[PDB]
Formats: sequence, C-alpha cells, structure tokens
Amino acid sequence: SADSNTKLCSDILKYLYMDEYLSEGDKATFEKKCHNVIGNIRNTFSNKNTIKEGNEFLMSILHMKSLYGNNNNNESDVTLKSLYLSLKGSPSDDEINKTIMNFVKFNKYLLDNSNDIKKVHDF
Repeated sequence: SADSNTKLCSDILKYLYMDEYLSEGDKATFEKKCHNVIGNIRNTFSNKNTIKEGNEFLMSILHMKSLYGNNNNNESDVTLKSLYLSLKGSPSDDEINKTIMNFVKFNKYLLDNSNDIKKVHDF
C-alpha cells in the first residue's frame, strides 16, 4: 500500500502538470504529506456513505489542474480515470464514465465568470 501510496503521489503530479509552478522542494513536501492522507482516503472512499470525502478530493485534483496546472497539452496515460479507478480499486464502465463527466462539467461550472453573466435563464 505504501508502495501504491508512492504511485499515486507521482501519478497525481503527473496529472497536475504543475512543473513550472512548484519548487523542487515543493515536490519533497508533496510526497511526504500525500503519503499520509491517501491511506485514510482509500479507507473512506470504500464505504459508500462516506464517498463525499473522496468526491471532493478527486474534484480538488482536477480543479488544481485547471487553475495552476499547465493546460498546454503534453498519450500521458494518466487521467482522472487513472486516478479514480485507483481509489475505487481500494461499478460498470459507464457509471465510471458518467462520474468523470460529472466531474468535468463541474470544473467548467466553477469557471463561468464570462459565461454566466451573459446567460439569461428562461426555462
């Protein structure tokens, strides 16, 4: 598990792609702390009542990619579905596909300063 703990913290930073924004010491402060957290998060993400903790954390990985991560494209074999199935390893493919599409539309929902102002609601 601790080996898999070292897998994810590399896999998260490979997904974040924040390489110009973090320091070399920041990655050192990163790998120590996410080694502590994820071992708890894998426990809570299993019991399906307590899934809101992992639902925010997997959202928080995606949201840091949009703001600080370089969205210049650079396949790379690491997506949300790499990260989600690693935690969910601790459902059919469609439901996994839907929850990530739920996560993608929520990140677009958070960044609608230009969108929502021009929008006029007429349902």
